[PDB]
Amino acid sequence: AQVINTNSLSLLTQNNLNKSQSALGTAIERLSSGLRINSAKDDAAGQAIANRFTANIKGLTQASRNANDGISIAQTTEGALNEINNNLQRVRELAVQSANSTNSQSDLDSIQAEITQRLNEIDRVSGQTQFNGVKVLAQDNTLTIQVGANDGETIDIDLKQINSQTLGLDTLNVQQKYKVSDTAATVTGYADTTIALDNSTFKASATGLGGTDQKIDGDLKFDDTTGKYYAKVTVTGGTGKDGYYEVSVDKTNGEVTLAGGATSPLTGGLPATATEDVKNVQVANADLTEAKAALTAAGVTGTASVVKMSYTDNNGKTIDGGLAVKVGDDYYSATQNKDGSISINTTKYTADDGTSKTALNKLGGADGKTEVVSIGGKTYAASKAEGHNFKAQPDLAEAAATTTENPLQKIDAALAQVDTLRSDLAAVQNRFNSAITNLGNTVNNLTSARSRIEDSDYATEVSNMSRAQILQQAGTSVLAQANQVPQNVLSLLR
Repeated sequence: AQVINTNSLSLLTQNNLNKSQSALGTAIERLSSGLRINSAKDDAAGQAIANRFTANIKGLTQASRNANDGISIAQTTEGALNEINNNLQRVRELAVQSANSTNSQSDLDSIQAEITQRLNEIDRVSGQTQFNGVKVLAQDNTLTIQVGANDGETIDIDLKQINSQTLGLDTLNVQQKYKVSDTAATVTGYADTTIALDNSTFKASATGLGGTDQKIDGDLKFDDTTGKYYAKVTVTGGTGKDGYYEVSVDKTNGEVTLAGGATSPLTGGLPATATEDVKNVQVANADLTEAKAALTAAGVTGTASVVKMSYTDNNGKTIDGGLAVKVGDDYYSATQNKDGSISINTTKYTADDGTSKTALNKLGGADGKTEVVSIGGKTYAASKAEGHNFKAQPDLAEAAATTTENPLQKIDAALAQVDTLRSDLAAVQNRFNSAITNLGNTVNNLTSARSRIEDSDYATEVSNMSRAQILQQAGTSVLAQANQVPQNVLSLLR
């Protein structure tokens, strides 16, 4: 007998209902996550896009940061410029004062001194102000700021290299040259050189003394008044050949030799003046060993001379200066060393076309005493060439020579350039904000849009699921009782 199936059949619909009980399960699943490709969202692709739109907002939060960064850049750059503008504005005033014939050259030099700091600070700002590494004022560059979610939908900012060169104010000078004069400065002193002394040759010429051995004891006494060399000679066996004798020095190598061939010792022995116990040869600084050597290096043909400088101004006042190695007409800024030697001053910059080089420092410039230096084919100033790596920062301008014509005109021009650029940066701040208000406006709708699509239980929805839980709960519960009955009835056959 198979009653099992007949009843089971009836129980099978019950099971179908258990499948409906299973629906409740899927329903419970719903309440967990939300919308899925299970039965609710067939258009997975559509919603995939939605998630992606949210994702786009994710990229847009980051874009908000980016654009923000852009804005920060605008304010930082515009900020840097505010400083430059102030500086320039300061210049204008100086330019106005310069046009007053009452101001002496000196006064003009003071004005210029300020103007120089001005231009210098400017340059400092130019290649030193930055934002996250990027030197904002260092070069022209159109920063494309990504604000859209697609190619082409961007907002670009404009960066421009501002500096005394581009601004064409690098050579803004309002000085007037002085009248240079010179006086022959006969410096009095001696300096030791590296020339070694070869005392071995002495006995070779001192044979004129006789005995067994003629040798100098210790060191030779240089005489700083006649350049003569003297020495103590202990001639063994030389009746009365003991004392001091004069010795010749072969300047070319140091060989020392019996001077004048004196047979008898000097009346007095050693002249007091001969105090310099030398180990190496003394040189008459007057010959400018060093000075001339350097000049030769540079290809200077003109003979050199030591002169003291004197500058005259429009009011007959004459101010004295340092030492200067005159060559025909050119004046080099030299200095006297500790012992008396005279050495030319040098710049000591860094590279011109590779390798480290050094040039001498001449006197000149817009005033007449500015230290100018010749590097390559340009004449720079001592200061500006000082440790300036020409390989990293090539393009530079030469020293100011003449008065700038139409100062005020050029000055305004420079500022015109500044503001015209500034307006852009600023403009972008508002375009950026617009984009923010644009996207921002969309964001609110978007969140909503997708929220109306994605299924979730808050108020209107939850109610349906709550009732569903208890309802269904009674489904399984009640069906359990309704199920007990049939299973019992079956075995009533008595």
